[PDB]
Amino acid sequence: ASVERVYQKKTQLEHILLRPDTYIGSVEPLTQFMWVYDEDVGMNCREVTFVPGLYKIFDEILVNAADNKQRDKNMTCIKVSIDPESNIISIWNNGKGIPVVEHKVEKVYVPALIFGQLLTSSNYDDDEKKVTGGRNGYGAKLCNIFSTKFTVETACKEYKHSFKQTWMNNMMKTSEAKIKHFDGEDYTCITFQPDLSKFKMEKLDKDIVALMTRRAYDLAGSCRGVKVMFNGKKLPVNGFRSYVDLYVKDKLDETGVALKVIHELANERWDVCLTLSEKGFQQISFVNSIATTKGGRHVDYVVDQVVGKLIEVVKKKNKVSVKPFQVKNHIWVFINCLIENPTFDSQTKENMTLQPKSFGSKCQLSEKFFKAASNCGIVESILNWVKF
Amino acid sequence: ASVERVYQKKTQLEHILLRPDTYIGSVEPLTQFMWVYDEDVGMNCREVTFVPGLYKIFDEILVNAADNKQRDKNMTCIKVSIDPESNIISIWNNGKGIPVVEHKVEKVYVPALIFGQLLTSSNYDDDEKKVTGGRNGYGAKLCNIFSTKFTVETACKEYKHSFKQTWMNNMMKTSEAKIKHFDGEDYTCITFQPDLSKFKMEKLDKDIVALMTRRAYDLAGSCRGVKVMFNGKKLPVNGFRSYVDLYVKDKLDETGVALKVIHELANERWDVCLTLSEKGFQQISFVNSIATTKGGRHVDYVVDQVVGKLIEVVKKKNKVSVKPFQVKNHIWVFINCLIENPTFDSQTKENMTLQPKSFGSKCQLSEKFFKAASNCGIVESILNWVKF
Ligand SMILES: CCCc1cc(=O)oc2c(C(=O)N3CCCc4ccccc43)c(OCCN3CCN(C)CC3)ccc12
Ligand SMILES: CCCc1cc(=O)oc2c(C(=O)N3CCCc4ccccc43)c(OCCN3CCN(C)CC3)ccc12
Ligand SMILES: Nc1ncnc2c1ncn2[C@@H]1O[C@H](COP(=O)(O)OP(=O)(O)NP(=O)(O)O)[C@@H](O)[C@H]1O
Ligand SMILES: Nc1ncnc2c1ncn2[C@@H]1O[C@H](COP(=O)(O)OP(=O)(O)NP(=O)(O)O)[C@@H](O)[C@H]1O
Ligand SMILES: [Mg+2]
Ligand SMILES: [Mg+2]
Repeated sequence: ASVERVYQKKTQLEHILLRPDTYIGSVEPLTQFMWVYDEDVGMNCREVTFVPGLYKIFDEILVNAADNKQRDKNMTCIKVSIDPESNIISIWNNGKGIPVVEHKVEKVYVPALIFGQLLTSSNYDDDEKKVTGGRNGYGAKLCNIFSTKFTVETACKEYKHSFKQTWMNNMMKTSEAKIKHFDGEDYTCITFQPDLSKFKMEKLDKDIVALMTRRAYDLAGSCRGVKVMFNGKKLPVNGFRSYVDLYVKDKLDETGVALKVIHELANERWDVCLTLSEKGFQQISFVNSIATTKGGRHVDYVVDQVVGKLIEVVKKKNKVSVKPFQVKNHIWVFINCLIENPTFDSQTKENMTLQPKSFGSKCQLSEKFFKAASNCGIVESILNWVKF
Repeated sequence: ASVERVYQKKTQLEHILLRPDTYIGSVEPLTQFMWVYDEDVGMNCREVTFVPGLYKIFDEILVNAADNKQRDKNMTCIKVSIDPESNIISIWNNGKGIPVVEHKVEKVYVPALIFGQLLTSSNYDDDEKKVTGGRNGYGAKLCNIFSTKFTVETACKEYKHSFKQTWMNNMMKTSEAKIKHFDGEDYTCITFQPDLSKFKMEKLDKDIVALMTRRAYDLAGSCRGVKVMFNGKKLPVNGFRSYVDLYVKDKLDETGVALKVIHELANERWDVCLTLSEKGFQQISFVNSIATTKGGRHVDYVVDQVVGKLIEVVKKKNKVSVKPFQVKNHIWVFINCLIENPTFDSQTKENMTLQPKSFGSKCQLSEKFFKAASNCGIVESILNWVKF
């Protein structure tokens, strides 16, 4: 092999297709137990087989829609549509559209810049302490790159125009945008056909659809003040507590007693529910409407408080040494939080790494919450084990 | 705020400094319990305060040295030097140097291309099934960018020349390389002064030095056939079992009985040790000499086999329902493996996501290993709990 064959340079766009894993996650199938929203049983925990990268390109567009609530607090609605037969996904939101105007530095229309060029974002000035999920300037381009067709439609009354542009063939082909007079209610709609060949798939199957559907339920629970519709029907979830009920309202512990679920909205930025786990530590958490499926410092921050107080309670009845990991082993925690300028160790944002001192707010759970936590069966489970 | 202030485009080099977390991990301090190699006590588990990104720029250069064993199986030695007072770290390796010749496409010297330009690698052709840790073409440039001074010295008898070039100021300044006749034993030496201001540090303190030192011990344990020296002294670790002994040889269980440690070299590519954990599930694992500190599919692959067999053993004595997570709760596993073309969800490579069918080898543990595993106290701990 010559020097030029061994030592190679790639462009950024080449690198994304060659090394998708750090951008969107694995492009190969994964089987694991997780929660999905199925057509027959609704929310349930089962083995699911799906391609992470396909989940993530959908998630990037969904979180971008949620992020628009920060740009326009008057936004009220996100509508998600998935048609497996035609292979078309659309995510629509109201509130302010994107300025339909030429960027005076980049010399292209703003929507074309931020959907068609890498490393473009409204989230690069961190002196603005924002609680958007967007941070890196990649997500929408990654969806475009992994789509055979990707259409951006946006209408912005302030600029008196609507914009529609379509990319094809993994963001490699496009054509002139359609610009028209607009004076109505603003919106943005992203419509895409995922490139299933990139994921070794023939069709959007039941498992990936059930996962994407569950993300829409997540958003109904996590994004305050935004209603979510899925395939033309409003999701009947009106806040985080009602979302948590989808997991725990009909569940019993192993002794046949209903799970006792405790809740506190500590402040606008921290919503916490807690109950007993009999399957080891479990957390369901969102940072800025991102599902932090590997957790992070926000989970540790909440859990450590509970663990500390419950250790105190057990100690007043253990006259041996009960260890924090043993207490955490019995906790199922649900957290919805808003973090200023969060950091993550990957574009997929599964693990939120920002230290609590930088969150921009605190979650100081009340003594009433801690007393309630001491009554949800965790203390009993620890004490019963102190006999062994 | 105008359109041009809100919507911004960044260059790749700008993006790395603005968003370091997905490239090198957090640039803010972290405190956590982990294993380090201290000057007073050697290997020990304690709270450590360190900046992950600084650990990682060192790790990138260390794993690059280990990777040279794949390019030249005759390599025998890596030498690591850390001087906190002068702020100089050097990592030297023998075996083949890098070709000191002009790349005919990029029109620069090969070492200058692959240490001074982003997205450059010898690991971009995946039809070669390699067991190097390098995959993405970033690591060495990331160290350069996060260094106030970064020097590459390499000597390659085949090309009859040595090369020395220095970059300064976060890879923003350099000068003409020094090219000289060379006809001796090949080597490469990377010498850098980390930009501590990027990590809000004044000096390489005891904690970061103890972590970097431990990585050198890891390499002595993980990289077959390569001796490691640290500050001029050979590390007395001669293979993976002797490395594992640093953790477990002097440890007792809570009843005062020495931990029973079982071992199998299943084949050249899989080395496994196992013992009892009393602190919840624990794994220490390496993929291609990378410390996979969040685990991955290689850990699950090994652990699931053990868990399955131990469930069988318990069942022959539990005449209630013992769950896999309960068995895993008692496992401390150590794994050193070589995986073809591994994938990870981040440049920091903490979590290896490649599915087992793609590993290029299997680890089928023997019935003798499983019998030994049934005698290391895990089964006893599970059964004792079956009484409760
Ligand atoms: C690569 C993508 C991985 C992933 C994507 C995704 O969307 O959800 C995931 C969820 C999950 O379903 N949820 C539900 C709500 C969103 C959320 C936020 C944080 C944590 C979890 C979740 C998940 O749950 C595992 C549940 N355990 C399974 C068995 N175990 C014993 C106990 C429970 C594991 C991975 C994912
Ligand atoms: C951001 C960087 C994080 C990190 C970097 C690094 O180098 O090592 C780490 C290790 C660690 O020391 N080792 C030792 C050898 C290399 C290795 C490979 C896989 C897993 C672990 C490790 C670590 O251990 C936690 C040990 N538990 C702590 C308490 N707990 C109850 C039980 C034990 C946690 C994080 C890191
Ligand atoms: N639905 C939307 N409504 C309004 N603006 C949007 C919408 N979707 C995307 N944008 C804009 O397009 C930009 C680019 O989106 P994207 O590529 O996802 O980057 P990001 O969200 O800023 N960061 P990240 O998702 O972490 O890579 C965003 O910064 C927003 O300004
Ligand atoms: N010590 C070394 N000896 C020989 N070649 C080296 C050495 N260090 C680096 N290289 C070469 O320099 C290239 C660039 O290194 P690097 O930037 O770390 O990328 P990588 O190791 O290929 N992939 P990654 O580390 O995953 O970003 C490697 O691909 C090797 O060809
Ligand atoms: Mg985004
Ligand atoms: Mg490398």
